[PDB]
Amino acid sequence: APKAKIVLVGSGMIGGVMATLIVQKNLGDVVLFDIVKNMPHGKALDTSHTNVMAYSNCKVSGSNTYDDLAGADVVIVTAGFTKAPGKSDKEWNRDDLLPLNNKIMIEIGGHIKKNCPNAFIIVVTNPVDVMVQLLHQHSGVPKNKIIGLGGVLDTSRLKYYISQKLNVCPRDVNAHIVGAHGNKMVLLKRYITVGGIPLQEFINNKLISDAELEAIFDRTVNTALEIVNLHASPYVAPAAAIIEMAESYLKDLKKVLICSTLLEGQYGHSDIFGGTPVVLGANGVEQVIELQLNSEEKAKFDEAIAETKRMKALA
Amino acid sequence: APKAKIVLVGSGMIGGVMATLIVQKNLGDVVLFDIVKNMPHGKALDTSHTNVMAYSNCKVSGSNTYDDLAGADVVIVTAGFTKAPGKSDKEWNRDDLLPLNNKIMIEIGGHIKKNCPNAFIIVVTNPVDVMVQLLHQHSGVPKNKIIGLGGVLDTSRLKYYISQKLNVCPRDVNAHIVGAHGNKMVLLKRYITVGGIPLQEFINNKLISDAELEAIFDRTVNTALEIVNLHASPYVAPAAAIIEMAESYLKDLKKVLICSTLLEGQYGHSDIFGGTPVVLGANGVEQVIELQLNSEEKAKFDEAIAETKRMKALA
Amino acid sequence: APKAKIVLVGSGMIGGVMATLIVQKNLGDVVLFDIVKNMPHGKALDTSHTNVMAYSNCKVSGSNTYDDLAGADVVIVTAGFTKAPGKSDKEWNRDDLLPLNNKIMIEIGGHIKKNCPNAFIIVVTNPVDVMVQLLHQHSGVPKNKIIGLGGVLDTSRLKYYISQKLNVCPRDVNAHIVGAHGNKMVLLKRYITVGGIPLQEFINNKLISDAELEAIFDRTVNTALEIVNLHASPYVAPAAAIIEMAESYLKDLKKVLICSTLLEGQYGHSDIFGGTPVVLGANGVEQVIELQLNSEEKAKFDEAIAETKRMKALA
Amino acid sequence: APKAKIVLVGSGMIGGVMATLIVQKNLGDVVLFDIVKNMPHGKALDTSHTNVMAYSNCKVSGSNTYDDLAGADVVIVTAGFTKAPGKSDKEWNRDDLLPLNNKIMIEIGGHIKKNCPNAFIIVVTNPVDVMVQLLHQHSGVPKNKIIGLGGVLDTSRLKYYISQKLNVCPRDVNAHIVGAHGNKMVLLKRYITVGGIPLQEFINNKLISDAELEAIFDRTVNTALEIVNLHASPYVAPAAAIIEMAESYLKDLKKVLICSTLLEGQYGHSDIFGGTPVVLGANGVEQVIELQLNSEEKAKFDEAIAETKRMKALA
Ligand SMILES: NC(=O)C1=CN([C@@H]2O[C@H](COP(=O)(O)OP(=O)(O)OC[C@H]3O[C@@H](n4cnc5c(N)ncnc54)[C@H](O)[C@@H]3O)[C@@H](O)[C@H]2O)C=CC1
Ligand SMILES: NC(=O)C1=CN([C@@H]2O[C@H](COP(=O)(O)OP(=O)(O)OC[C@H]3O[C@@H](n4cnc5c(N)ncnc54)[C@H](O)[C@@H]3O)[C@@H](O)[C@H]2O)C=CC1
Ligand SMILES: NC(=O)C1=CN([C@@H]2O[C@H](COP(=O)(O)OP(=O)(O)OC[C@H]3O[C@@H](n4cnc5c(N)ncnc54)[C@H](O)[C@@H]3O)[C@@H](O)[C@H]2O)C=CC1
Ligand SMILES: NC(=O)C1=CN([C@@H]2O[C@H](COP(=O)(O)OP(=O)(O)OC[C@H]3O[C@@H](n4cnc5c(N)ncnc54)[C@H](O)[C@@H]3O)[C@@H](O)[C@H]2O)C=CC1
Ligand SMILES: O=C(O)c1conc1O
Ligand SMILES: O=C(O)c1conc1O
Ligand SMILES: O=C(O)c1conc1O
Ligand SMILES: O=C(O)c1conc1O
Repeated sequence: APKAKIVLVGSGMIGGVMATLIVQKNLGDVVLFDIVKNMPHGKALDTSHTNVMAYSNCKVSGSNTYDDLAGADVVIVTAGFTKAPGKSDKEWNRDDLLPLNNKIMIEIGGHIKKNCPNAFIIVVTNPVDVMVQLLHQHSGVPKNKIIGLGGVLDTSRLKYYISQKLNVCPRDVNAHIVGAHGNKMVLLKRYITVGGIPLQEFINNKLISDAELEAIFDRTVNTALEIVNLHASPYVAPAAAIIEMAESYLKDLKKVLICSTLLEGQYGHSDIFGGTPVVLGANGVEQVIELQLNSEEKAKFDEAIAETKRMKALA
Repeated sequence: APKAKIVLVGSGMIGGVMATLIVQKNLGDVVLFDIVKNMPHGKALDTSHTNVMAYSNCKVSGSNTYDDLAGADVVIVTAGFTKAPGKSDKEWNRDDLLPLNNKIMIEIGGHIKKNCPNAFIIVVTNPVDVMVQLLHQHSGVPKNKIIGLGGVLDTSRLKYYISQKLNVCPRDVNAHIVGAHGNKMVLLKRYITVGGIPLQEFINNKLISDAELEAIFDRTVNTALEIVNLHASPYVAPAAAIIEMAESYLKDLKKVLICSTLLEGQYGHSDIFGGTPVVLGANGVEQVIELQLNSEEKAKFDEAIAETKRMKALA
Repeated sequence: APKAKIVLVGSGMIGGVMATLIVQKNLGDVVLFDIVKNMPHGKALDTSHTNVMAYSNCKVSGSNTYDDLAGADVVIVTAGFTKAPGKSDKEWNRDDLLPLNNKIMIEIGGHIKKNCPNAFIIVVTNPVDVMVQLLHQHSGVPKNKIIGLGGVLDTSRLKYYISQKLNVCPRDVNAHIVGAHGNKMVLLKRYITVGGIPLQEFINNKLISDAELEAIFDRTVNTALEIVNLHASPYVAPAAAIIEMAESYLKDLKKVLICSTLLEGQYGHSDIFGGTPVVLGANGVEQVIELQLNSEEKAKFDEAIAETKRMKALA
Repeated sequence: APKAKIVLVGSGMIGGVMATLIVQKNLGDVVLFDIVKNMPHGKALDTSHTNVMAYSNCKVSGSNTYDDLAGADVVIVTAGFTKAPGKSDKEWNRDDLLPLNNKIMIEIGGHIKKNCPNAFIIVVTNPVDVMVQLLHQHSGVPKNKIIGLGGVLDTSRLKYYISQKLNVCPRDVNAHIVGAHGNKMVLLKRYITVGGIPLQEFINNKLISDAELEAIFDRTVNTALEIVNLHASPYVAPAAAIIEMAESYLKDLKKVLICSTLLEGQYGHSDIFGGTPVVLGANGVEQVIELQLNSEEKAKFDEAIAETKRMKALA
């Protein structure tokens, strides 16, 4: 009334799961855009039939034309590469995707500016904290209308691994990972809760040890690598994390979700994007929340921002 | 496969909303039992038609016969009175319901013992922390198979009021109220979080003040009174809280939910029921969680248990 | 984005269930309006707390002021009486509600015209086929923006009773009841299907007999009477039927649902409202579907319209 | 209570979407089994993290060991090949998959018989009407405990294409395709309804023509080919169709769904599996529904069964 229009700029693995979940949730009409001929039309057709099983009514259409961005309410950008040519799975690193994806953001930004300047934008392409700011600058959208994927996905892993050890519902574990999405991500032990209760209480009771937590932290940071080596660059959880973000915006839920956003003095940083809890609703990024970090935690945050800055320079 | 059987012992205001929500969620077959002739059959019939609108397949039937408890998987007890004869709305107090509801629990316990000794039991009738233990003793069920409603409902109010002030999604506020359901309920300021973040951070930032919180605490304790005076003994939120508990059991969610349970040394107390976080799954009460309270917080907990003990003596 | 505003003009039994279901489905902000002081504020408060259990974010507020209609996207009218003073339960008839509810529609129509002329309106108050046209004329809204409750509720009963006999999922039975909501409702045996298959096939196979169907038809027509005598004027299924209608409009589902709508030559009738399948989406009543009735079926339809005309004259 | 165990025998494209949808719906614990080393463990890990976003609690684990079938409640078989080596996309035919998949069913049947003889089985591998009977014979399960995918998927396409032309909710179109899943599938024009109304009424009103329907029928039969040529052997709708079937069994919905089942005289056929409407609930295939086909329709059904028989002979 009237349905939102959601344009998926990139119709690969993450794009396909996102289209599926949108139909399941009846969130809006979908366009699967890509540079590859024919493929998005085929995925769209397959996905469109699920409206019957789902009791939904969302159109799903394919596109090879940039001007189909016209009228978009939400734009989700996964366009680019997942690995660098020559690299083995063992040496997979998000940093190596910098030279491959830079110009793709510039091109997409020009089309957004021309076709849908009032859309809400979610950037996924890696390295995400660099790419999101590049797209912000080239699309011209307000700072409250663009974010990057990172923390919702990283914390889903940390939350899940802890919930399995303690035998509680996964969503009952809450946790914060900040700064950047990548190997310098900052995992904040002090801000973990289980059922709203400080995790330290469960450590005091010998229900989970400090050593067990250290191993879970290392597993969290290396999850994408672990999967890439067993199967492929992950796509199912990434997709689910992006849809939780888009849903909060579309339905005005005002959920607190950790995403990459423009910093204007928080943590001592300006003129750069970084991961922090934000509130997402009808007005986009409605609130940027600054965690009251200690000096040891701030020092790790600074390390993460330094890495985004280094790659920003090379783009 | 095969559907669970859920017997609502009491088919009044809370019973009706529970039957409605069960059909909405397709949770199982429902029996609305009551001593009043004809009424439960009428409510059951009305409710049964919603299977069509809901795409569900749950039977809903009325009953005036105790032996329909046979085969029950979950039994939810709301039977009793909501106010004491002679009392004005202004002097409404849960304690005054003690003489009115005592024998009703004994009678129901004998029927459970005979008809469905392996069922999971949820007690609602007031004063709840007294009635639940009375039913435990007369039904003979194991301590992991019976709980009382309190904390899920009380914290929903505290969580909601804070979420409105801060403009975030209601379920993003987490909070703990313990000891007993009633005027001595213990509201734990130290264990409030917003998006997993300590509420004290939002107080430090002047987003919510200490004085505003004190007013919200008083409102929480007096909510039932506030509504009773405007309309009636509350029924919609109570119903929703009970169904969240029953759902966690039926689907093995393992949610951490604050409920009245048998204490065996936690907080220094034994041989009595009191409100504390528990884990609810396929095996019933799978874990009893003891909050590591300070001495000031323990002193308030002791006051709440003393009140349950006082009424236990008068029953 | 931004949430719809849904004003419930009337906060009694049906109003309360509607507010509950809206929060469960996260459909929009709710206003419970009524002439009774204090009561809607109490129901609103109780209902608002369920946002926590439901993972929703819908405001629920009470009102005793007509100008709170300002900005409404959907208006649902249940205001009026459910029984006539002096009548016994046994002699309960919707026709007797004509003198009691006539002026209430005129008053509400003037407030809609002034405050929210672009809202979508659903009328429930009895006798519904008369009241809906009265409100259409006094509110000034376009014919595609107002409908009355009838067929979704009446067919839910017929569909349910047949599904129980044949042991299939309730929503798998489809059926049509047309003309008017009341004792002259027209039940169309020829248009019943089970799993998309003509019901006559199941009759040929002795899975259900013609005599069994006649008894089910009589039960359908007399359901409200059956419940009224056991309990009260029904409210849970009515509420669920209204929300299915409002949901189809809000989410642009384009469901085919039988409702009371302005006839402009269909079935040979003009200048009156009557029950027929319609398509509900973003544009309101998007299509009015005319069943290709035979002469025997048309004769019954004519009887139903004659009754609406008779009462229209007495209003 | 306790959760169902669902073993996906085959962890390729359809297996991955099924695991995702199971977690979304909280249907049960999942095992992704496959002969490929490492891959199912990687997909399982990725998928497991979505429990957080979904508010679910389903384990998802990978397997390369047949004995992990032990304790299975539902077994879903997609193991095999999707295309024949040497064939171009243009000459893709399900019949060519007969020599490639025959022994795989025999092997899996022996493991089911040994490990989970009381499980409910859904067969997907092509040619499906042949493979399902082969697995029935080698697994030893009762005829009410095994079915094949076909009609739910084929009719989703027909239902969807018609709903787009008429502009109504997709699930409001009902339709029957029977006999076999493949190029001889039987599309029954006489059994199409829209909102429970005979499609012929919409043809009489010039809302859709006979010629338009012929083109939609041809598109339905050739959909898999259309997609295969644009992208790949379809996987998203197939997955959704299988989960609707498994869900009806697990939750005792008793939905009428068209599937491949053992015929014992229906349509004049015995000792073979073929597509027809069935009722799926707690007891498996609870009812086999025989459509009262005319002689022209029966002649097409006979053509479809002849093809299954021909390939059965070559296996
Ligand atoms: N930020 C995060 O937490 C995560 C980020 N990522 C990143 O997301 C991206 C997508 O991953 P997948 O979907 O698995 O990759 P994928 O390779 O399956 O899909 C990417 C698609 O982009 C298309 N493409 C290239 N240029 C385009 C253009 N100009 N316009 C539209 N489409 C274009 C390609 O043809 C391809 O279909 C990668 O860069 C990955 O590193 C992935 C997971 C998580
Ligand atoms: N524990 C908690 O957080 C809360 C507890 N309560 C308590 O729940 C109870 C129910 O409240 P409502 O449903 O609003 O009251 P209600 O008065 O509308 O319904 C109670 C029903 O119990 C029936 N009943 C009496 N004896 C019975 C018996 N032997 N077997 C079966 N039914 C019997 C009555 O006829 C009546 O229909 C009250 O005691 C209330 O104080 C209410 C809200 C919250
Ligand atoms: N069309 C249908 O298929 C059905 C129609 N109905 C009709 O719906 C109506 C409502 O039924 P219930 O909710 O059970 O009745 P109810 O009596 O519980 O509630 C009606 C409310 O309207 C209020 N009211 C009176 N004048 C008003 C005004 N000017 N503005 C706002 N509120 C006003 C009353 O104070 C009362 O709270 C009845 O007329 C009933 O006959 C009921 C069921 C089905
Ligand atoms: N019945 C129907 O309506 C439809 C049937 N189909 C059929 O479903 C099958 C699966 O299709 P997709 O998932 O797209 O194919 P896919 O090729 O992506 O996956 C099949 C998987 O089976 C595995 N496999 C081989 N032998 C196995 C064994 N002994 N045990 C366990 N796994 C084994 C392979 O390694 C592969 O991962 C195909 O035969 C296809 O033709 C596909 C769609 C619809
Ligand atoms: O973290 C992940 O899962 C990722 C997969 O591809 N790029 C990533 O960053
Ligand atoms: O807290 C409430 O809402 C209650 C209503 O009736 N008894 C109660 O305890
Ligand atoms: O049909 C029903 O259920 C009704 C209840 O109150 N008025 C009605 O028409
Ligand atoms: O019908 C389809 O979609 C199919 C895909 O792979 N085999 C099939 O039969």
